[PDB]
Amino acid sequence: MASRLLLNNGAKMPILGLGTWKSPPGQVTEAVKVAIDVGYRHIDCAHVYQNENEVGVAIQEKLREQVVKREELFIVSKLWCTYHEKGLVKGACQKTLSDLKLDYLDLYLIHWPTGFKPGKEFFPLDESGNVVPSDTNILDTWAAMEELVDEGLVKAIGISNFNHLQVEMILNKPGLKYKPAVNQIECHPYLTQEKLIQYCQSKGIVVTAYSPLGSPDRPWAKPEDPSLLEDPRIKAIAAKHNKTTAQVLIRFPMQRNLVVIPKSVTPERIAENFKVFDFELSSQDMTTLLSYNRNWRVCALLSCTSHKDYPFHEEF
Ligand SMILES: NC(=O)c1ccc[n+]([C@@H]2O[C@H](COP(=O)([O-])OP(=O)(O)OC[C@H]3O[C@@H](n4cnc5c(N)ncnc54)[C@H](OP(=O)(O)O)[C@@H]3O)[C@@H](O)[C@H]2O)c1
Ligand SMILES: O=C(O)COc1cc(F)ccc1C(=S)NCc1ccc(Br)cc1F
Repeated sequence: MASRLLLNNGAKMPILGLGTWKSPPGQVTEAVKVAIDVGYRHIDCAHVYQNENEVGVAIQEKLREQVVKREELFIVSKLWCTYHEKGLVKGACQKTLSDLKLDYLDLYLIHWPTGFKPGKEFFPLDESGNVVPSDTNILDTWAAMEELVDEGLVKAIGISNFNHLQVEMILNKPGLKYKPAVNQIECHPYLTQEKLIQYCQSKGIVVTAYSPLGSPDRPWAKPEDPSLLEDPRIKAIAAKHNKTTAQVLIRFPMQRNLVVIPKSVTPERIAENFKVFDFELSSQDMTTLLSYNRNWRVCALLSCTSHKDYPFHEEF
């Protein structure tokens, strides 16, 4: 199929990108270099991952080497929860731009819908371990994001981990100037997100699927959690196509018209994950993979469940 999807701003976003959460600073530079060489043109970043400077070094080297031109790359970062206050949004964006060594971002996302107390700590906690919320509401944060488009810092703005009521709040904002281009959410065969995806797609919002392999390096993994990569039913579908299970898990969201951003720092796996354009899962394989849904979420956090804007109390 097409390798890019059209956003509501007229820009084309590559459907496969490289994730960078948990990529150590001493390895992410090489990872990104190898990815660009092999053909990736979309990199998913965030300030909170604490490695944007090192991503930036990789991007600059490949621009300087003339392997790629800036306009061919699609670089995404995210506004952290401690910067939801209207006056802090621009500064947070500029810090990211400085670390990545760029003069504009292609897409800037609100990372989570919940605002936290501003400060140096990414997760400010109270004396009993609850996250300290800020009194900012998401509509005011959105207005600040829209000003970054007008100022030329970012080409498109979007959201991440927003449920459908939270998306609706933005779409019904008085004076809405730029609709969200993308909603980046957790999506894989154990959390298929049919309802939320259909909602978003109906509204012309592109969905990006994160943790498509089930994030087996997540820091809070437990020894007897489910493993997608070792699910024997998925292994059988892979075997039938002579692909790896990872390749099947990456191709899956592509055929649902989603963008997908697997993470790897391993050069062989970076190349393997890119070889997904030469095969098709059947309708039958797609429906079967959808049937494996268990509403199991990698990305959730108990310390934040008391926040009024925590997204996962809703059905979708
Ligand atoms: N918006 C948000 O809230 C949100 C939250 C979570 C994730 N994200 C984004 O989504 C990206 C992807 O999600 P994720 O990092 O949670 O995990 P993921 O991409 O589902 O899985 C990463 C794990 O899979 C391993 N892996 C990669 N390709 C493989 C292959 N071909 N065979 C076997 N193992 C393979 C990686 O190993 P190696 O690295 O050792 O090779 C790593 O341990 C993140 O990096 C981040 O950019 C955004
Ligand atoms: O968030 C990422 O992209 C990947 O995850 C993270 C990435 C980081 F670099 C630091 C913490 C997280 C965590 S703990 N994310 C879980 C989480 C954070 C805030 C809220 Br509201 C709910 C929630 F579930």
